[PDB]
Amino acid sequence: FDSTDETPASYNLAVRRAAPAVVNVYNRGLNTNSHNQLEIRTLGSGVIMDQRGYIITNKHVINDADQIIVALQDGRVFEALLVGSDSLTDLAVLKINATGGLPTIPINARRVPHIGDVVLAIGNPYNLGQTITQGIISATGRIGLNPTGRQNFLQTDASINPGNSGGALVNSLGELMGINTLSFDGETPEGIGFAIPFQLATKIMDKLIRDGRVIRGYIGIIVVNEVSPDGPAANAGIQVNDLIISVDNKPAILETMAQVAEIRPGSVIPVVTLQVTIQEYPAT
Amino acid sequence: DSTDETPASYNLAVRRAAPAVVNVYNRGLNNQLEIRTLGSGVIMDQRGYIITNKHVINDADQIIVALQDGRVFEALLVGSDSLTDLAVLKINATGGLPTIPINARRVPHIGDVVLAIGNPYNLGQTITQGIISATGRIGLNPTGRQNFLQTDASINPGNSGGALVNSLGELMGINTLSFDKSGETPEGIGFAIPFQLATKIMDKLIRDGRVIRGYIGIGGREQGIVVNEVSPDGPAANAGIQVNDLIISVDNKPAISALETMAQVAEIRPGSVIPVVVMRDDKQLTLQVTIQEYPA
Amino acid sequence: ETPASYNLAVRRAAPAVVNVYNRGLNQLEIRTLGSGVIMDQRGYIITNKHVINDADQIIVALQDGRVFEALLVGSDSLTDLAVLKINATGGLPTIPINARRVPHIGDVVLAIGNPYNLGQTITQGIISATGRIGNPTGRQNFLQTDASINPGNSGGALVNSLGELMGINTLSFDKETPEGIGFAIPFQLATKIMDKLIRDGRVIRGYIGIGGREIAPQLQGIVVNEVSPDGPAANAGIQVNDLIISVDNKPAISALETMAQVAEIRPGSVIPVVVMRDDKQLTLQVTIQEYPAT
Repeated sequence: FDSTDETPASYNLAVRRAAPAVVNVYNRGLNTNSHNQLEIRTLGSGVIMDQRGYIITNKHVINDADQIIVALQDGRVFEALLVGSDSLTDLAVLKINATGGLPTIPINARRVPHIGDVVLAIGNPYNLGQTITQGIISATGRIGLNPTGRQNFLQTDASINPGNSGGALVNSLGELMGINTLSFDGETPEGIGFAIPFQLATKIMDKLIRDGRVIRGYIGIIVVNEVSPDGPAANAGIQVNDLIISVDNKPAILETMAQVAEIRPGSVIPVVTLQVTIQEYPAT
Repeated sequence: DSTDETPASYNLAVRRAAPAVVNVYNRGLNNQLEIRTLGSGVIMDQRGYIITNKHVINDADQIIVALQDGRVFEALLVGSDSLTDLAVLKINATGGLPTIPINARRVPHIGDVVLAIGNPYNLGQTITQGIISATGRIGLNPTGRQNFLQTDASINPGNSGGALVNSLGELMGINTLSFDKSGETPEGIGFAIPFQLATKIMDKLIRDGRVIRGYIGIGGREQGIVVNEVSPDGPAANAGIQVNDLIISVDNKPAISALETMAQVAEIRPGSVIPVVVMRDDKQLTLQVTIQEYPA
Repeated sequence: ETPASYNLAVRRAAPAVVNVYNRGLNQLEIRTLGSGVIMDQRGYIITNKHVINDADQIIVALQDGRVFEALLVGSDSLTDLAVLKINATGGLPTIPINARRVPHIGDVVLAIGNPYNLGQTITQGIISATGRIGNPTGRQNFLQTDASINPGNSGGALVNSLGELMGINTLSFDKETPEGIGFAIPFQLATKIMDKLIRDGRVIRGYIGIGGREIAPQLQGIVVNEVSPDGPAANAGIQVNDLIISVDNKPAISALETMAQVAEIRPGSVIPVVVMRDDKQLTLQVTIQEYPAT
């Protein structure tokens, strides 16, 4: 046989498209226990989401950093500014100030990820250097390890390790599917990892870039059991034991809270007819 | 503009097969039903016959079965086979059921892409991907001639009794065992019961409340097969076979390997009369033995 | 309608991957086992050195049933490679090899070996990275892969979907439990070392006695950090902190590229070496030695 003319099956195309835009993130801290030497306390990855130099990573990668270093595959190194974070989704946004343009992750807003889709994880596991691993989408809408939390996760069996956090999960076309965030863990679980779906990542990134934080609408309270003191809920004369069937002209069928969360603070909305003005929820 | 291109996917396989893979819940009283174990199962036919692993349903006071579509049933145990670790369940369903695509013509090849479908850690239905790594594996234990398919598709607690399928959604096997022994954390080594073998065991369980195999009362090692032990009052004992004599062939089939022979004896229906050539004192003798059913 | 499959690569390459057994008398007990690859018809086999170290007897078993006693042709601990030789009256399967093929990150690969002595196993993954060190020796230059690798895969093949040899599975990252991080020796390096081992019984390497590292972009070249005492470099008067700009009439652009060039130089050769000391170009003459024994 002669295989010189033949062509090896490969996802190199997806790699050439996406990899240049995935970065190594280093959380550096002053060792105040010793002699203030600068040490890496956490490392992870990030994704360059647009030419202006806005980068997505996990909040847990950059927590407690005294300094955040971003390294590109082309060799460039930057001090990164923390634009904002959001602990509810474990997302964070960084900004780098490169004069020269920079590569961006391919993003197809119309693409719907499907269970069974081939995916590639791109990150800096154990600081070995950028590493590409292959798996499939194993499941969708998972919510992750922690019970509830109102989180929607893609599950994947692409091998994921400390250092992958904040990095890209893409398909065979190089399109961003999600941000790798979490590995499931007497046995040791094999091939169970979680990513924030890209639709959600882009949504939170835009909010963080705009307000420096994620502003969520708040009600202050489907049967009611507790009404927050002096909250938008308490107002409009809402009662303990009160019952609600509709909100903002929608069926009260978790779904309600995701709906209210997007609602801008200041807007007024009828319920049961009690009239409530939505206000900003303070997470701290 | 990748916008008009098509992503590599195994979604097709998932759509065909996944609806037919179920969550199996083992309840044990202590007046309240409590999950003592959980695993997966595959709907084989429209009747509502389901395949799972025995270890999953062992000592279950009540067996609940849950479908991806939302329906929940209480299953009854048709039968279970200790050797192959298989068990069959029955649920009385209305409006019919989804079933696992089966192709008896399909010969699994090493290198074929496969998907494992199951309920790892009760997370919910999970799909993982790998290939067929080998076939005919004895598994973790040399004994038992398991004839497992080996795969590097990720298998975890909760995958037991669940389906392994190819890129066409066709059942390749039943996920059963993971390699966990050294220290060393083994990576990508799991075992499935091949679908052909799994079908046979099922039918024999639906027909009889058990699996009937041929017994010949012999314990031997590997050309010929030495007889280390001769089960007392067994088929071979009655035939007068002695310890330390070499067996050349059984039922007109040469005994090159001990594993293949013990597989052949199981197949022979109890009561069958067969030839058994042996070498004793450098002599050849063809005895006549009557097969009996393998003791409980 | 045919299932997606890499069986072709399996049917092409797997026959040429053998089970390798290292035995010693604690009579003969198996002290280690791994895999190996049949490279050419003459019966030369490649494997890792750490698989066949301190073997009283080396057994090689093929997938077609044949079993041989292997002769140890040579080994090289710097690259952890070793060559076996078996004598077969019948023809031998050989590993498919394409010298022109350039491995790319993202290429689908199969690992073929004998993990835990279960029998020949095939696992699937991709090429995760290239040019990976480890190992400060800087003499291994691994391909990284996520095809499941376990004890027993060592010495076995990493091939692409065409059955073409990509590399020799050598290492598993062990530093929680790391998942999907294994390393293989690239076939180009494997072949180079094989032919050398077969030819000389060992890998004959030139040596200058210097610990050096290229700088980031001042003249470019290799900075001398250490100077092995009584080594060729020390004798010729090279010092720590001078910059090597040329070695044997070739530009010193890359520490790795130069180190590969020094290795090719026959011991005893007297070569020009141009360095930078105090912004002055100096030309020193070193006599190459053979690389020190492990």
